[PDB]
Amino acid sequence: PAFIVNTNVPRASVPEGFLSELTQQLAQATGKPAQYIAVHVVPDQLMTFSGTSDPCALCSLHSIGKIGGAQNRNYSKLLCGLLSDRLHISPDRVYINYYDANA
Amino acid sequence: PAFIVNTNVPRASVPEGFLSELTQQLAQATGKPAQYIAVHVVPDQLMTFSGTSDPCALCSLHSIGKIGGAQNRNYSKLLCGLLSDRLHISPDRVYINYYDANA
Amino acid sequence: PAFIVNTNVPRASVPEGFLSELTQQLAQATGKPAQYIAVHVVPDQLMTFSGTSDPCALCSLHSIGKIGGAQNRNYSKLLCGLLSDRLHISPDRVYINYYDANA
Repeated sequence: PAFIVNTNVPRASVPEGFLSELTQQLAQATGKPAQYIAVHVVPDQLMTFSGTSDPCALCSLHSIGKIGGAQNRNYSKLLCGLLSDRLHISPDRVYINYYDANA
Repeated sequence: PAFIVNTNVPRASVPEGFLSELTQQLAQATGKPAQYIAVHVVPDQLMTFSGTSDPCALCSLHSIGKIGGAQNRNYSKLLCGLLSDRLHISPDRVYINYYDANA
Repeated sequence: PAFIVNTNVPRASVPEGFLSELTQQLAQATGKPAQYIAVHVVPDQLMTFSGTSDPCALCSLHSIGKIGGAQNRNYSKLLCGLLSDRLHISPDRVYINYYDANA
């Protein structure tokens, strides 16, 4: 699958090893080997979310299958927590859309 | 909903207050409170449109519902006009795709 | 149609004339006049692909029709080869998704 993150936090607030960590995390969460994963992080964006430009993140995960409700819940929790902790965004400001990359 | 704008106009040609204005506009147009809106503007892009790299904009609006034909018309008019006026792009060079964010 | 390319190769590794070339290529491949084509190239991205941050490219082609299997094959070959040659990415590191822009 492919995980895209669009964020208004500065490029310098992104830790060394963040793309590697996130990559390993998705590999754990999805049960897919790192070989089937792509991560794309885009910092320094001009964005408003729920009315303000406080730190936020619009993300999307694209898979070649339909994710189930339990997976959605488990992915969002894991992914929002990772993003809020490492990039310091309030959990309620990280939004994730799931797309059936082949549907 | 979420409105994404990809444009080749420079970051400095984007006015102070543009994200706030656009945000308020979408809130008016859609009847949704600013709380349910996200705007993402990406300037300085390398893009050609109808063959040239004259100023242009590729945008997409993502909603959790199907937009009707009258809404599409009303959204495009309002949104293209706002973008052409504030960012100085010819109206025929602003393209908007509508996605049913949950379909 | 619209062809989007997200790549981790530097902006300076992108040749003068690349957007014009790619544009003409899509016009040839699809049988559509340059007027119906848009190209968007985004370099300098933070991305991992199959586990590493070696040069790669995540792309998507959006059309107002369903592409057939022969077209997919023909588009991928042409497009991956163009991208690998001009931007120096290993062919197995260029991924292209096809979307029915109006479906």
